[PDB]
Amino acid sequence: DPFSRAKSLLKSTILHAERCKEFVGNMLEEYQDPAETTVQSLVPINTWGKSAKRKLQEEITSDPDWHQCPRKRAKMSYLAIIAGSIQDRDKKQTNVPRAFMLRGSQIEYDMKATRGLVVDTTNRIIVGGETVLRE
Repeated sequence: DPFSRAKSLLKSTILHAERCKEFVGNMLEEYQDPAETTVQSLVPINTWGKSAKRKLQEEITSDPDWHQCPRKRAKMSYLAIIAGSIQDRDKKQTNVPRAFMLRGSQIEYDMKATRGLVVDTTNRIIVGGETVLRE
C-alpha cells in the first residue's frame, strides 16, 4: 500500500534525527539504504533528481545541524525521496516540484507541508492523518 508505505518511511525520518541524516546522505550519494526500493515505488518517474540533490546540498551547506529540527527533517525527507527516485534517462533534467502525487494515487505530498501526506501546522506535525509531534 503506497499510503501506509509512505507513512512508515516518513515517521522513521521525521521522528529520528540519526535515521534522517543517514537516509538523506544515502539518497544524495546513492548508497545502500533500507528504504531504497520503497522510495522508488512512491515517486512517479521524473526529471527532478539532480535539482533535488542540489537543494539538499544547499541546505547541508547553509545549516549542518538541520537534522536537529523536525520541520527541516520533513523538508529534507521530501527532497531525499525525490533524489533517490527513478529518473527518466531520455529527458532534460528539470527543477523539483513544490508538491507531487505519490505514484499510482491521488495522495498529495507537499514540501512546505501545507497539505496532504505530511502536514505541519506550526503547533503539530501530522503524517498520514496521525499526529506524530506537537509543540
